Amino acid sequence: ATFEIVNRCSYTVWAAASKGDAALDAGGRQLNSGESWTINVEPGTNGGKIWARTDCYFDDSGSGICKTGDCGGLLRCKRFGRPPTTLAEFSLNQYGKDYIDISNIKGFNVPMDFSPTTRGCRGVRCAADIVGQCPAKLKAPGGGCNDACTVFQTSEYCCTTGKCGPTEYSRFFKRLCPDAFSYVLDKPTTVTCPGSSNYRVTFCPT
Repeated sequence: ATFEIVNRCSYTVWAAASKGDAALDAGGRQLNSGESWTINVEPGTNGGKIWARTDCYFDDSGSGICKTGDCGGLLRCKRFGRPPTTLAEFSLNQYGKDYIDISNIKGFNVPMDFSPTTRGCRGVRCAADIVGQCPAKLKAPGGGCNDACTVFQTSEYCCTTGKCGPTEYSRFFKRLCPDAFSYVLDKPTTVTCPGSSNYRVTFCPT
C-alpha cells in the first residue's frame, strides 16, 4: 500500500511511520514546508501509525531529539513516538478490508487529514487549533497538547481496567475534533475502506 505524506504546514516536520515493533518503510524523514514523501506499507500491516514530529535535531548518524513525537531519538523510527502526537492509525487487509482513523488518545501536536487516494470510502480529519485552545493543565511545555492519561496517570484517563467513561479532558478533544478518538472507549470513528486502498496523510490540511 502507498501512503503519500504531505506537509502543508508552514514549518518543517519530521514524518514518522511505525507499527510499534518495527519501522514502516524508512520509518522517518524530514519534510520541509510543502514537501511530499511517499512510503510503501506492506499489505496486512496491523496497528500501523503515522505521525509528525516537531522541532527536531539529528546528527549525521540519524540520532538526536524532537520536542514532540520523538521515537527513541532516531530519525528513522522503529517504535512509536513520545506524546503529544496526533495519530493517523491503520490496519490493512484485515479480512478483506482496511480500517483507518485519527486519534488524540496520545495527545495532539500537528493538525492532520488522513484520506484514501482510491475509491470506496471517506477520509478523516482533525485540523482544529487544539494546541492554541488546549486546557492549561494539558499544555505540554515542550510543545503540543497532552492527553489526560499522559499528564495524570489515572485508571480513568488511561482506561487501565477496560472500564472508563468520557472526561472533561476527553470532551475537549472531542469538541474540537469530533471525528477523532478522544479516549480509549470513545464511540468509534474508524472508517472501513476497501482492502488494499492507498492513502494520503496531510499535515496542516487547512
